[PDB]
Parts: sequence; structure tokens; C-alpha cells
Amino acid sequence: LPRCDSPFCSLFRIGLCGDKCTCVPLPIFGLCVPDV
Repeated sequence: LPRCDSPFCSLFRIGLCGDKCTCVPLPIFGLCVPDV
């Protein structure tokens, strides 16, 4: 599959990275993981 929706996101700002992948808990703007 193609790259995730967004490059990074915040622990609270999960909605941002919820189009193709899931937001990470890492408050350091971790890298979203591709949910297959």
C-alpha cells in the first residue's frame, strides 16, 4: 500500500493520522503504523 495519510501526529491528535494508518503514542510525533 501507499504511504500513510500524514507524516506525523500527536498522541491527542490521532484523528489527523487516521485516514490510512493509525497515530502512534509517541509524543515525539512518531511514525504512524500501516494497519493491514
